[PDB]
Amino acid sequence: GTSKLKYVLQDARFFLIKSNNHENVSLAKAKGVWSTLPVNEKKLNLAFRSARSVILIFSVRESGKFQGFARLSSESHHGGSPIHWVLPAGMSAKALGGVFKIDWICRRELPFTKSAHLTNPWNEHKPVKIGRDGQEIELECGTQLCLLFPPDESIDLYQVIHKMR
Ligand SMILES: CNc1ncnc2c1ncn2[C@@H]1O[C@H](CO)[C@@H](O)[C@H]1O
Repeated sequence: GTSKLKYVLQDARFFLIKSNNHENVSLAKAKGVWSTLPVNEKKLNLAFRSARSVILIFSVRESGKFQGFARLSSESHHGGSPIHWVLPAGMSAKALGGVFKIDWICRRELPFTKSAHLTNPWNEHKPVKIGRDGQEIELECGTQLCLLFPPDESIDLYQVIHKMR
């Protein structure tokens, strides 16, 4: 069903993540971690303290799809297992040095063709697929986008809920 999912998303904040490659999203799905550039890292840390849930919605560039969504379980932390990210041209490992822990809510894909009716007020009412890495998605648009994803029957939101309050 969708009731625990709606509960997790209630009063959540949503951010679009644009990965330049599939490799890093696969790593994030396997290891439960994400890193972003310093400008976005600061925004996510602020959001983590402000809301009951912060949701990252992932899209690999040129894939025409979202690859899933996850909830931040921590602020960014440096000084751990150095993650073997595939680095785009012009990006350091120190730039991706902040590592957020994430709990996946849905690891299934959603094609952009299925979200064409959703626009994001925080990005000039452009279709929600459009946005730079880190673009915040307004609550109602983000909730509806997350609810469009196919259910992921492999995930039990019980332990995710157990970390909220
Ligand atoms: C692990 N983290 C990441 N992996 C791959 N691409 C990323 C990324 N974080 C940001 N990017 C993208 O890299 C671009 C800059 O080269 C940004 O505009 C994002 O779209």
